[PDB]
Amino acid sequence: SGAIYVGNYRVVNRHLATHNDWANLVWEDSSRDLLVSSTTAQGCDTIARCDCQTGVYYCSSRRKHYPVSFSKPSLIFVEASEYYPARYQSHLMLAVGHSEPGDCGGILRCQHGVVGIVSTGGNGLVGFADVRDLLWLDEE
Ligand SMILES: [Zn+2]
Repeated sequence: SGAIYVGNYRVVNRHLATHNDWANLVWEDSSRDLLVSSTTAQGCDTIARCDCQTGVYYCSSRRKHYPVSFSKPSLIFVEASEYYPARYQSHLMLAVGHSEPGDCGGILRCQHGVVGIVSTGGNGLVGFADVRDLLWLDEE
């Protein structure tokens, strides 16, 4: 589990979105596994605006933050998980690391702020849903 709180936005994995998230929906995209809902309270997370490929992510299944190199946000074939079939997922970045379903929502951060959240796992890779192209999170 986990979310990003930026401005009056809450960013979660689409597959973990709550009724309240859907009842306050701003934007959602199944192909990215992202959903954004509106918040009453100001969030303080800063979204990275950069093309970093090194950062640190939180892995709830190990109670650890791991430094990782990660790939460029891309359209990748993801094998079936407990929450999605085998499919193509867009705006996805991979690293070598541990990721189990419960780890979805863990933050990947770089020197510029939050890069994205854990979205995929398996076969020794961790996949992150990028948010750095969502420039509107910074405004409105
Ligand atoms: Zn960065």
